[PDB]
Amino acid sequence: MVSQETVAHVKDLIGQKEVFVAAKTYCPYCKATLSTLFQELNVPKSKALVLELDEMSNGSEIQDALEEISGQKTVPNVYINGKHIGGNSDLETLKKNGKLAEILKPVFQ
Repeated sequence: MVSQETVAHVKDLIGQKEVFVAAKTYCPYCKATLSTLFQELNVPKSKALVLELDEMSNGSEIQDALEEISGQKTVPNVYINGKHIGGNSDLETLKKNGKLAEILKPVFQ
């Protein structure tokens, strides 16, 4: 599957920035999620780490580690403040809930 070291490293990647997105290119909802965060909600890009897994030689193991970490198998896979948000549908739910703006409030502080 994936090693504990890969899992740790991917967790480390996740917690480096206020907003983490594991995405792929040619991924409609990855684009949606990135646009929501960065264009609609003006999340500072300097406060985000966006990985494009299919642009990375280790993208596949990162994805497996992400699944080991959350059980989520799909991209985009969003963490905010090191905590799992989920995919685009979750993000949209939180966006609509108003909960996302609360969740993001620190990213702007």
